[PDB]
Amino acid sequence: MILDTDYITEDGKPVIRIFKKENGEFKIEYDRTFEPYFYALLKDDSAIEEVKKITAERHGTVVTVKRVEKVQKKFLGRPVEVWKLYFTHPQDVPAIRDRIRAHPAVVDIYEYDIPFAKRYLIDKGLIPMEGDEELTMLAFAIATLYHEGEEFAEGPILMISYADEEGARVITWKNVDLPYVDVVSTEREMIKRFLRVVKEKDPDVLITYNGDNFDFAYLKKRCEKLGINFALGRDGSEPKIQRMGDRFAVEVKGRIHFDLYPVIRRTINLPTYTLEAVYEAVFGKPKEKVYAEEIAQAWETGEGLERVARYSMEDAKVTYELGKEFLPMEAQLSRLVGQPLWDVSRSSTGNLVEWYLLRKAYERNELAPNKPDEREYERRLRESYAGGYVKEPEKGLWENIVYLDFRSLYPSIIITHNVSPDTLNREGCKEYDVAPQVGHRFCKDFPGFIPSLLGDLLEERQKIKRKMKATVDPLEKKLLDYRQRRIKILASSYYGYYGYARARWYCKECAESVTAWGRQYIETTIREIEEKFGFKVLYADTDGFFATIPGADAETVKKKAKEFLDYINAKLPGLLELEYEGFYKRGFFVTKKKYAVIDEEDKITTGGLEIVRRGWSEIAKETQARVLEALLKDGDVEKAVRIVKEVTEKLSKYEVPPEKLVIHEQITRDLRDYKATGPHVAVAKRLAARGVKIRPGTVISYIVLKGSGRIGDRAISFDEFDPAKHKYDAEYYIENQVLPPVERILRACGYRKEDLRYQ
DNA sequence: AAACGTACGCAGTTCGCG
DNA sequence: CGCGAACTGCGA
Ligand SMILES: [Mg+2]
Ligand SMILES: [Mg+2]
Ligand SMILES: [Mg+2]
Repeated sequence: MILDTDYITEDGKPVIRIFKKENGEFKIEYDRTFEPYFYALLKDDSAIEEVKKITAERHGTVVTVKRVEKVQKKFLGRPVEVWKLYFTHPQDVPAIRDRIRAHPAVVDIYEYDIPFAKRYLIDKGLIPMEGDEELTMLAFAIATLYHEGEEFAEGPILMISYADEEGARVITWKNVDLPYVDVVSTEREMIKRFLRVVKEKDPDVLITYNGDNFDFAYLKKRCEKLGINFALGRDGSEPKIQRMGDRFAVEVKGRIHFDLYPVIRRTINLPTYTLEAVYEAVFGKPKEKVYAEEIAQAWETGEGLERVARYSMEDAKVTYELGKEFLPMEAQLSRLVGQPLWDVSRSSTGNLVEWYLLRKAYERNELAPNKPDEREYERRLRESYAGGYVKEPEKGLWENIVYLDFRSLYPSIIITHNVSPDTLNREGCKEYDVAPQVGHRFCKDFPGFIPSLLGDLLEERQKIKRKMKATVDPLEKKLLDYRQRRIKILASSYYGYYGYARARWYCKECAESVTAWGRQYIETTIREIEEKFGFKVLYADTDGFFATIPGADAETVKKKAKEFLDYINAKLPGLLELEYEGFYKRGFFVTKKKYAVIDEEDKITTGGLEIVRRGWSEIAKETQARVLEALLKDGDVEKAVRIVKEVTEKLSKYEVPPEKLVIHEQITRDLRDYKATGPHVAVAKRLAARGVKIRPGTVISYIVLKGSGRIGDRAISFDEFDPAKHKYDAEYYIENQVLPPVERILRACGYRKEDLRYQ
């Protein structure tokens, strides 16, 4: 099984390395024969002899064209004749390609920015993660000593914990009396012991949580200070940091560093993505969180450190368990895309589409379109198109609601109507499908490049979706649900890829065609259910809608809904299929993209509400949640009015714990690039002024105090909050935090909400 | 050296214009 | 002095 591929430079020549595990053995296969290349379209063949004399300089190396071959390929299906230019080293290509394109007889160049390792897997037809090979895994976490105003990793690592099938242990240089704790003398021994443990266990996969941005960068910095050669790799190398556009990733050569944070972030919708929230949201049991302040106090004073070591141990234990669960879903994602798990687990949805498209293009001998230059990239940003149809919600608290939606609206449209840039206005075509409103004709004679691949993706999703219900294990069922939904969004992002400014197969016409068809199909379904079946659509959004029969019983809504599905699915063509994905006792819809419904098992599902959004205090979230139960479950708005009256009373009488009045907002840039003043920006600019390190990603946890000025003037960080000297702004938390979210809810159900607050 | 799939949409905070 | 407008963060 192919784990990963890279290349090294041996005497000026690139050597591909294929890190494999076959028959329980780690293997490095070498390939000194693969040559980097890219293509060039020529005005005349005669120029090839003038082009191959073009040279360039690298880092003291004279880069020359090694070999050329004329090849016939297809560009968007139409045949084209390009010249394939070979080079010695892959870094020759970035050094020489602009000079080659600058030649007057060179129309354009192609496939010049493909990474050497990824190009190798594509051109050799190799697929990582294939085979039933079992992978050894070892998770690890670190616990550090931090103080405000300190540089990154200025203080030492206090604990290194690790966990596998043998159990979870903790290495630390203070005597903590626990059976799973190994005590050494200094931080240097603690690190060198952990390095020995990884060397002795030799795991194929190293699992972390945010190790790409914390655990590895911290270990790296501490290793340079203490002079430790952190030879984690199976080739003796140290962990290598890699820039991925905006943030950083860490690779360990020979192994797979599995950072669960990017994987979980895009697999589960959570308000926050702490390890405790993620663990509880998956396995059902809570996890205690120990913050850095209590860790520092326990270490410095020496009191209460067993609690810290148990948090460090749990950190490693639950990271290994989560890694066991989500490795299969990511291994399949690596097989589907055709790139190593390390890249697929962290890559953007954009490159997940493009890396598969590039592989399939090479299979069909399709010349890949380039990424746009600066002028075209900005032009694509300046252009947009109509999207999903959103209906203004019908006001009121409704009963006996069904939610119907398409199984995969946009991927259904792409395949059914052959939406593809190679089929767009393809002249000479016997039959086309024209999109409504936008009027783009799409050839139907041959399956388009992208539609020909979207089908297999959907067949995967339904293959996992069928195993989903057929698995009675709640854990394995929740995971297949996670995994089949990942494929749903992957296939849907193919439509969005058509509008991605950096997309090789960019097709604005394809994108707005898919949405125009989706708008026509969603409106047809709404119109049909209202005139032919007497339903009232209460809310609609892009791919689905809520509806009911006013004044009808629950049984006759379910029956007429199933009847309507038979009528509309026979009317709907191709792969378009409307689904029955829920009946709900009650529900309301406050605004576009903001709703709340409750099923027949009293389970409340919501969308777009302040409960799951950052920037609202817990006292606001908790009150809205309790108001949701009184309305959706009990149908008692007077209880909902009583709840908000109690909360506002406790706020006025200062009987609410200030821990519930903390607002969490994230800093998204350098504090200098802020055009406006805000509460969370004002605290960040004041903490940075006193020494605290603020950077893009820093969440500001603040609380608004009773004082003067704007809200930002009254806000302070919560760590600086002293209940003895500071009186929180009760009027703010009443009028600005608790009242607004429930006011809109009661107004949406048809209630004036008069005098919700206390006195 | 790759680099954020898309449009649609709400809403808190600030603050200058009639 | 209310009322958008800009800025800001993020949620099928
Ligand atoms: Mg790599
Ligand atoms: Mg655009
Ligand atoms: Mg049908």
